[PDB]
Amino acid sequence: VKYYTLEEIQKHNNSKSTWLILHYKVYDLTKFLEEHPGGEEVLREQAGGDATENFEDVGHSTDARELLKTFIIGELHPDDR
Ligand code: HEM
Ligand SMILES: [Cu+2]
Repeated sequence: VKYYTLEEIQKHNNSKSTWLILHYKVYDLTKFLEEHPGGEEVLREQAGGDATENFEDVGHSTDARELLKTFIIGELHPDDR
């Protein structure tokens, strides 16, 4: 496992680097921003933070969750969970 602090994840909130936390897992979605069927805006608003509630609320297919696995870079540090 690779752990990332909330302090570190929060720096990745822009077009050069966008990270997202979903259910304690950290994803680098920089290359996915323009490819997202739900638009760049919803991802840009949540960039550098936890979006678990937002992701589950709209509903996402198993296909969306399998695609999500390809962007995983680590997990949120246990002290920030
Ligand atoms: C901030 C987090 C996210 C929000 C709020 C969000 C929101 C949405 C919305 C509104 C749609 C439109 C379909 C609908 O009306 O239900 C959608 C579709 C989709 N999203 Fe996201 N999404 C998020 C993150 C992601 C991520 C991280 C991925 C994958 C890497 C992803 C992949 C998709 C795909 C593939 C679809 C097409 C419909 C489906 O397969 O379920 N989304 N998203
Ligand atoms: Cu989960």
